[PDB]
Amino acid sequence: GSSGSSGRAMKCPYCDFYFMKNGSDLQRHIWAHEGVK
Ligand SMILES: [Zn+2]
Repeated sequence: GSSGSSGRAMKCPYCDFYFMKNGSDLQRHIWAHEGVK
């Protein structure tokens, strides 16, 4: 890790997908993992 630590986004609980720190826009991606419309 030579570079400088910066930008620590959140990691999806289902898959290894990163999204905005905290936002209701992510949850959507979650419900999708299950089978929501
Ligand atoms: Zn995911």
